[PDB]
Amino acid sequence: ELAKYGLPGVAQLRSRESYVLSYDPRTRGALWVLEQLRPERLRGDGDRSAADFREDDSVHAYHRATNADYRGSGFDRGALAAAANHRWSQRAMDDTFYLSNVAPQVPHLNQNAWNNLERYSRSLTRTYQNVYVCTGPLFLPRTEADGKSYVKYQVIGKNHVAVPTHFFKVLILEAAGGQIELRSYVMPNAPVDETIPLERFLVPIESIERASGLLFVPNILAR
Amino acid sequence: ELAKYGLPGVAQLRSRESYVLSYDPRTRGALWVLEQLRPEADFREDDSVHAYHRATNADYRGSGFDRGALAAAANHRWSQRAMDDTFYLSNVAPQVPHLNQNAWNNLERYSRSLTRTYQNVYVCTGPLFLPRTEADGKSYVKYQVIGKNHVAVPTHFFKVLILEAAGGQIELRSYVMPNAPVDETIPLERFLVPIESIERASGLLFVPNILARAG
Ligand SMILES: [Mg+2]
Ligand SMILES: [Mg+2]
Repeated sequence: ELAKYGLPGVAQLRSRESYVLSYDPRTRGALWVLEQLRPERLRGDGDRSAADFREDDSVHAYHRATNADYRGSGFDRGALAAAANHRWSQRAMDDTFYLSNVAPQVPHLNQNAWNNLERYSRSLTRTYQNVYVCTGPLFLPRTEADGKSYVKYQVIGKNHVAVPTHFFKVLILEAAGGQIELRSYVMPNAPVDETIPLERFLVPIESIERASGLLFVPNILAR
Repeated sequence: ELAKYGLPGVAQLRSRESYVLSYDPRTRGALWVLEQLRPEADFREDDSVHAYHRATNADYRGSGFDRGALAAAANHRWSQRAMDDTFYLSNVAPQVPHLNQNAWNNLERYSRSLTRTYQNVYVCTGPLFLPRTEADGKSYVKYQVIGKNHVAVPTHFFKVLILEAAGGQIELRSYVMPNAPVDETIPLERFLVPIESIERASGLLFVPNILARAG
């Protein structure tokens, strides 16, 4: 019936203590990572980073990023579900150090503008009933001098781990009386001036949905 | 429950009369298409795909690429409905015209001829996006996207033949061709590659019910 020998590839969801992700074996990185932030989550007893980055043995070795892929690349191991979101448990924080939760990030971005966006996201748990965060890579085309449009991204290491051109982050913010808002950001995988205000990187959710292949607003509007 | 507001992206399988496929909404193209070759329309956009992520005829028009069907129309003469389903653009990738009409057409005809010889013939076809090293020493994936909807142009295509011989023995024959004007006098056997190289590059693991493959 064509399934006799099984199908050649299906969605790879991974549920960890601190997040759920969907994994793309072609790029060797997550398609998206989903977290729920709340205030009890952000205060410690996790907050030992005595965790090291670890390859994800639940991913077939053909399609698995390793620490050796990153070494000498010039890229940081940039965690999509952030370690500091998950001080509420050591297991929760350790799970953020799986390389399936990680993408090659320009070090300036990882340390400054993206870190600021992560801190801002946590600060909103003081305001909203619930804060959900969906984070992931983008591979965005550009028009080159021949007039044609191309996607171009570096791959690093023997395992050809894809370097995203950009990153997105979608915030779902729950306030009282059933209010639901969506705020969504894109930054380039590049040094980003840390003194640029974060709301300059707001984009409409439709542009992220079109570019990423994902759908956000139908699921949320369904409640 | 983390997944309160659903999940932003799932596997997208589509069953048709003539094939099963898995659809990648980021590239706006199939990840793989699976069909059975048995001895015994115009192109339409696929309304089962969200419009944000759906290739259209306008995406191909004036692009210089042919609408290359992954499951080939000539595989599914056994039914009007089966052949019609090959003209959904979800079954289609941008193909260099010369490739579509000559060497990849010959590969498709050759695959059909194996139904003479084997008890069953299944075929898994799809795109590849293969990196290359540039003058700066670094390796890049680079591919054209065409149309308003940015339909990805594969750098290569793969075809895996799953050949069922006597005794239930399964033989795997794996081919890759560049998305380029391939010299059609080159014997098809020159495009054979080890299936592991396709699995590594594509993210796919073929025939996973075969826990221990032939030899
Ligand atoms: Mg981080
Ligand atoms: Mg056709």
